[PDB]
Amino acid sequence: ESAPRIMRLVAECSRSRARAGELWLPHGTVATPVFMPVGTQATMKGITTEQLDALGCRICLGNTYHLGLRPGPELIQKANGLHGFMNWPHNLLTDSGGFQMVSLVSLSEVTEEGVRFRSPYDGNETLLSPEKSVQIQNALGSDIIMQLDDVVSSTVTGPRVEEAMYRSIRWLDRCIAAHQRPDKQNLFAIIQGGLDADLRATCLEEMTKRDVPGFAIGGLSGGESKSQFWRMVALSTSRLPKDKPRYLMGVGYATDLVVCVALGCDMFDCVFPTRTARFGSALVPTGNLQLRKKVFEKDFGPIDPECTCPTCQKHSRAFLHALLHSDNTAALHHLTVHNIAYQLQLMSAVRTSIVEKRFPDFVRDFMGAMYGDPTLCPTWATDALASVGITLG
Ligand SMILES: [Br-]
Ligand SMILES: [Cl-]
Ligand SMILES: [Cl-]
Ligand SMILES: [Cl-]
Ligand SMILES: [Cl-]
Ligand SMILES: [Cl-]
Ligand SMILES: [K+]
Ligand SMILES: [Zn+2]
Repeated sequence: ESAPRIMRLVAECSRSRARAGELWLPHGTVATPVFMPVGTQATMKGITTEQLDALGCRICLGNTYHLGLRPGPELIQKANGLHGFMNWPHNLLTDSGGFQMVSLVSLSEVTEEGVRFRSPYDGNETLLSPEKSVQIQNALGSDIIMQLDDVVSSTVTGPRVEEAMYRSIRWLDRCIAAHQRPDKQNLFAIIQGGLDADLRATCLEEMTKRDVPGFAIGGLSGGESKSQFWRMVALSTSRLPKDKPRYLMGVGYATDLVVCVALGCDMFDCVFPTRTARFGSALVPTGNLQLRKKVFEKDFGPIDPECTCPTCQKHSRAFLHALLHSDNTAALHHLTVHNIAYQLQLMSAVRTSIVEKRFPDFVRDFMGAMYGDPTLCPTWATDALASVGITLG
């Protein structure tokens, strides 16, 4: 009487909680752990979906909030849905549109009925209810659709956190009932609770009672402490079902990815690679190369001789160093292609080490290259790794 499972576990680390798996979605199989870039082209500065396809990306994020006349998710009235609008043959994960509404507008109010917004020019009100959030996602046809949740700042403390956690449970059940096409789209729940161990445990116990295809860990991209960050992640994965995906939203730093894979997470997203490129910085196994600095002026090697991305096939560090100072826009595009490929290659290398039963050794190699010697790893990541049985040498 159980719903079909979209995830297949290929290998599990004998020490940590690391998992190598496959997502079987309507638009093809996705290898996990997977970083998911933003396929939405709401930015002049970015990477096209055709280039994401060339990099091997088989699932990306896509949303329509940036379209239309008013803020909030928008219907596109396209025959082929958001896949046709994006020209994307692969998998799409679509947000609810609620986080962007309460975060960017800042004039929105959250009630039990949904997210409300009074127009700036005339005061016309747009209400984003769980019914309306799912009806839009059904029309977009995305492969994975996210629950509309009551998002609170992780730093904000008080009954508001508990209020949002219970409201997210009530909204989750509203999204389930309103969700047509469960044969084509997978609705994920979002675990709330902020930094409170008892609130998240209540949300974990309650939300896992629903038979949604996947579960997401929300409310942790905020500026909390790294100790509270990894503890809430480990708490979540310790009580989420192992036979279903775990989506940790908003984490993109290389060290945060390796640790949270070791904590049992399967899916990630973050605009960190794009923002890193705009500082003239390229992601490497040792951190990031600040290519604007003149040490690369006559450095004609690629960013990374091991990287397979087109930027490292065609352009050198010197060309990018000069391009950052003569055409900053074109250089941002080349670094964006690389930084996104580094994320893809990092996740692919993590998965290979889990399949080959050498994930703990992979983490030591990663920390040594990232921080000099694995013992120089940040204290918070040492605590998180040791809590699942990975010590650094
Ligand atoms: Br399914
Ligand atoms: Cl990205
Ligand atoms: Cl469902
Ligand atoms: Cl210098
Ligand atoms: Cl050159
Ligand atoms: Cl292993
Ligand atoms: K909009
Ligand atoms: Zn590259």
